[PDB]
Amino acid sequence: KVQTDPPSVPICDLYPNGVFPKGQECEYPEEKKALDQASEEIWNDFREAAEAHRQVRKYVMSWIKPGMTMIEICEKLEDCSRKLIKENGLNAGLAFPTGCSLNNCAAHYTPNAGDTTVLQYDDICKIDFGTHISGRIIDCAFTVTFNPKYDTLLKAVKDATNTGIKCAGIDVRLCDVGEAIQEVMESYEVEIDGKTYQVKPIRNLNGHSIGQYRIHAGKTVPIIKGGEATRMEEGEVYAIETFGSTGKGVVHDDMECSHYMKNFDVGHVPIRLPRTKHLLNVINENFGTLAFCRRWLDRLGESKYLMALKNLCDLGIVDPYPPLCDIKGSYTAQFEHTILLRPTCKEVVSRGDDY
Ligand SMILES: Cc1cccc(-c2c[nH]nn2)c1
Ligand SMILES: [Co+2]
Ligand SMILES: [Co+2]
Repeated sequence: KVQTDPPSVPICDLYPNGVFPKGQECEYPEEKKALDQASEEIWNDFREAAEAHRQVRKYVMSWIKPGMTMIEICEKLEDCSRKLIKENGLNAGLAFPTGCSLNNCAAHYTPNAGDTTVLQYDDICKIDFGTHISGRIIDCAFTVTFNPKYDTLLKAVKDATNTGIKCAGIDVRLCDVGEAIQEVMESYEVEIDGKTYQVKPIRNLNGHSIGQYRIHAGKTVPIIKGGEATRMEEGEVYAIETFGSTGKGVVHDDMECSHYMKNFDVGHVPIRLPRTKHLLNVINENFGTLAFCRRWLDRLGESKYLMALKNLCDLGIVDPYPPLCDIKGSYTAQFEHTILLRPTCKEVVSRGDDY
């Protein structure tokens, strides 16, 4: 059919043949084609997830306004996301919680139950959310502002991210991507409220390889010089994301934790403790190795689960991912796209008309 104003028509119902739009195809900076065609169903899954992502974010940009609580923004975004991705257990759904980190906080912040935070006119909000089909995760994010005073900061980071995307490729050394991203990032200077800053990358934050049902596969893409010389390989999927800040350029754990994720390497652990055993079963059935938040547990009817959750974390079965913020008073911005290192080319599968 044809998608409605407020999204409601699943992406699979808009492409009856099962073939989904490709993202932007670029050349790296027959045989290799047969190989590409061999994993076509995989690429296709990534695309379906991206189309869901592109329509969801365009919807968000249409109504996100200061005055709304952070919980309303996330629940409205997630509702639409579940609809378009046509959530089906672990076969299709949300890959991780809706990040909406504010101001000096760069990532991993999503409201828990009872959070009364309200989006403000001067807020710099990072919307980071993902969708997946068969575990093929699409990690893509953008920054939201209402005050044009951040325009230059946003452009700086957007330009740095697209620079990282362009420098990415097969045999490209990872430290060369980080060196490039920083050089562009620091080529920007901004003025916010009578003070000037040279945008700086958040050195302890970075891009990452993506694996099936594993948001952070194992390889990291730095956004500053001095990284590993490890190379990007053929067929890998990468999340290219950069963060710009007017602070120290370093983030630290802060505020209450809302993000949690099962340790991908841990195996079966028999638990006799009633509540802890139940919570783990719920995580395995609903999220598997995909990240989740406390709101997604409340949603499923769970209550009195914090202690059980803490046990799982203490056991090393679940890992907490608290908000990562720069110093108080600073501003941070982010832009992220997922790219596929296909044999015949480089596809920025999450690319949209928006960014
Ligand atoms: C490990 C972990 C937990 C929660 C969210 C992310 C994330 C979001 N965008 N990129 N990475 C990663
Ligand atoms: Co992300
Ligand atoms: Co990411």
